[PDB]
Amino acid sequence: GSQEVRRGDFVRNWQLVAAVPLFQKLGPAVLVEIVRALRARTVPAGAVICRIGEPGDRMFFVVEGSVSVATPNPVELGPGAFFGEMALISGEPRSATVSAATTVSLLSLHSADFQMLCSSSPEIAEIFRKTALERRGAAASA
Repeated sequence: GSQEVRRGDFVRNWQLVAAVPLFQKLGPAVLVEIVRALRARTVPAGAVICRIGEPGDRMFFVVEGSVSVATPNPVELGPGAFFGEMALISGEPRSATVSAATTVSLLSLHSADFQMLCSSSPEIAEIFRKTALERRGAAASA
């Protein structure tokens, strides 16, 4: 039926998640649950992480490898690079195609997980909304 899988990058995933700012105002139990709700997946070279204008409702973090961003310029991200916050912000469309330039490894995180913990904790919803309202208030560019 169902089964479990060990974890070695648990620490790297803890820092990856704990590295997230939107999760900086989160708790340890929430971070632990989030990390435990994270799904580690190996992305081979050529494998696309996310398509263009994806259904903003999932997060992904890079642990090892170099990912690229489909844009008007060659955007490449190294290890420890995270992305998907925007989706967790307002389920916005990626607005670009993310693919692994080589044997990269990242972990996915269904936005449902964040919504579950956000719904579970009112403080997280308040802090999340506050940051979301502040972030939405004015984007960051230039």
